[PDB]
Amino acid sequence: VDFTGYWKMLVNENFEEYLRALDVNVALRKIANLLKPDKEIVQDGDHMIIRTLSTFRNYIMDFQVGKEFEEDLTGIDDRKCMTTVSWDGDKLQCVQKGEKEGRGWTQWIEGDELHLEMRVEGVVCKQVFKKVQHHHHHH
Ligand SMILES: CC1=C(/C=C/C(C)=C/C=C/C(C)=C/CO)C(C)(C)CCC1
Repeated sequence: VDFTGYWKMLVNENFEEYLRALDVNVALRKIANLLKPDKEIVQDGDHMIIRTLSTFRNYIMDFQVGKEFEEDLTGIDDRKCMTTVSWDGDKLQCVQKGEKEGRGWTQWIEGDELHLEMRVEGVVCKQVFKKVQHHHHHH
């Protein structure tokens, strides 16, 4: 699988409960729930960049698959985790070790869809994005 591309959000299921389990404050949850971020992904060998792009703020991941790293979640819940993203067949599995139990996510492709299941403390949020071709500049 190659995740490289630009992807536009189609659905975002149960995001409020995911953010509440991360202790994101009420005012920021109100803002965040309205956002429909894009994903811009570049898979360059095992060097993976996943840019979560929104009109409010972006969240940038930039890591090596298979190598644990210190993930700085400033702008989300302002925690840090020891995070590992690994291949599991055609799926990408992420474990975010830290204060919250069961924190991580799974990402995969079906057809023209990027599927992303985010988890923390037994809460499940499911996002689906559609592959798109009209690009625009971002930071
Ligand atoms: C709460 C919050 C946000 C949440 C971002 C999230 C939850 C990003 C998850 C990224 C993953 C799981 C990438 C793998 O594709 C953004 C920054 C949009 C805007 C500010 C408030």
